[PDB]
Amino acid sequence: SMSYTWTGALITPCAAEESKLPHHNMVYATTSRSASLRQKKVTFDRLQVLDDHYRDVLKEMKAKASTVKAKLLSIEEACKLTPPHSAKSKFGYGAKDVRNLSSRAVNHIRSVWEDLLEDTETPIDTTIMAKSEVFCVQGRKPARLIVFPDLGVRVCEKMALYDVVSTLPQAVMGSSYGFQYSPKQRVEFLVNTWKSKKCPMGFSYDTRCFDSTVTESDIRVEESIYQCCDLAPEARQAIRSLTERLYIGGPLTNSKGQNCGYRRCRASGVLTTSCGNTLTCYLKATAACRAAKLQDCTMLVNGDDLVVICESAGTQEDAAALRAFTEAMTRYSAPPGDPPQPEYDLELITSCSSNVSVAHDASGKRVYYLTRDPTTPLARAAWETARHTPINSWLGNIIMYAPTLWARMILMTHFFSILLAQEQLEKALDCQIYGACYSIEPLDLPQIIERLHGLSAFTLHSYSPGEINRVASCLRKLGVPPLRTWRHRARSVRAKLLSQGGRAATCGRYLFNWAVRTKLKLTPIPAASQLDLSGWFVAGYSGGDIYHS
Ligand SMILES: COc1ccc2c(c1)C=C1Cn3c-2c(C2CCCCC2)c2ccc(cc23)C(=O)NS(=O)(=O)N(C)CCCCN(C)C1=O
Repeated sequence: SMSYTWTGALITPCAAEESKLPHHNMVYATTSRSASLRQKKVTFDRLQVLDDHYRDVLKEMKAKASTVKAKLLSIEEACKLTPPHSAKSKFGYGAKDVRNLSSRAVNHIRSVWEDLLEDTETPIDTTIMAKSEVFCVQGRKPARLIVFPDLGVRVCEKMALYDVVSTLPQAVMGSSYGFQYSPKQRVEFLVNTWKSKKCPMGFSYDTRCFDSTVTESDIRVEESIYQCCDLAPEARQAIRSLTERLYIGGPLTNSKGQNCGYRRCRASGVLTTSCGNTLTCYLKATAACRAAKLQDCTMLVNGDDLVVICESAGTQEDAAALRAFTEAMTRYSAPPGDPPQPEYDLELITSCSSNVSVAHDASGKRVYYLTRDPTTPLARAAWETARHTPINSWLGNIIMYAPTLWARMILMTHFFSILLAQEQLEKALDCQIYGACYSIEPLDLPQIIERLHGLSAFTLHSYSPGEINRVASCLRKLGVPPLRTWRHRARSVRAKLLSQGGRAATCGRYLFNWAVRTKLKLTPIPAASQLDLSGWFVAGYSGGDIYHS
């Protein structure tokens, strides 16, 4: 079974494509012009051999799934989960019509749903497009490819599966399900799991082109888990029909409506992508841990992103065991890109593109937090400054990386400076968190941050020398002014925000307290504990077309 087959029709754009900004020669956005390069990478044969460990784990997973009772969402509910700028239907209505419950949209959606009950076999058409993502040069990344069904189908997926994909992974995987954690909760789990071992070893495992390694068997095993839920009859049939007609594979159509080929692996743009990937990664890895005889494994899975922390049995012993792990994973159809390295320092493990590092609070107590190399964040921030973007990655990065030296010194200072200069401070902006779109007001940051990271996110200091160097290195490389310039700029943004009063004075006070030396005594913000953040860190939805507001 080939992950893809191709006809020769191009992966076409549907609108003009900018590759560069209008050191800025280092930043680029991917385009359909590099799609052939990606097609080559993601196209291969999958050989899969299942063993007893795999089957044991699956049954364990299904017994936990069998506690779940999932609800069918109403049309209205599913419509309201649709992002305002979601791709329009080929049937002559758009996302705004869906959210408005326009007659044509609803009647098409109802027709798609009935067709899932009435047709159990006919492959559902999908669109394949090159994704536009910004990066900094190293070699140069080709465009990722996105594969998604029509809008009417996506609304139907929600109806059948939103509650399942939102509830089941935690039911099945418990503390291992990564998307239930805010960054502080994630860091807490990572450090506690590290501290709980007598002699800890840990590694990240990077599967090469995970979506393509996902087999038809994998996707039906996934369905077998969903089917353990108590389901409405129509939900059960829709899940079965969606599985056979969409999830396992189908025809690929370009933006010009030409047939590009055929898919027999995971679609990146379906509701079940994150959940499916998570369950599948967790299944294979847990089995592989047993095959390798890894002792007292604790794992954390976020889709295809995997970290395992375990008991060390000695250096040479662990190496041997990682190799057994990787061989088992490979048998399961998940060979690695980079071979995995055993790690005896928690900070040296990168997972969800992040590592643990340490700073100190105002009292000088150690505080663990999550950080990353800031190159991509800053590149995307630069792009977003210059060109209009719907999804503001800078706002997501400030939220998720609030405690970091770079998020605070550069990102807050820069964007608050711009918002101040355009008087667009209260203006709500979309951003993605674990794949779900969120509309957020910049002036609401300080409360959001206390509730996600604690008050210590405003008082961290005495950062790691290695973290310090990575940030300063990054700035010189990208031509960004050094931290001393950002401290001068923070002081100016701070004074202005304070003088605005209201929610601006709050931002100024809490967000830029680091910039001044005679510091202010920060104490809990009232509206922070009162903030409703339900459904924020509940599940992953990359590619699932989900909007929360
Ligand atoms: C590889 O992709 C990147 C990454 C970073 C930058 C850029 C491209 C584009 C850049 C450099 N740059 C960049 C940023 C980023 C920092 C993070 C937030 C987005 C902007 C600057 C911020 C201030 C400044 C300059 C910043 C800044 O104030 N620079 S400056 O010396 O005072 N100068 C007077 C302003 C020039 C504007 C920057 N510029 C032309 C760039 O090409």
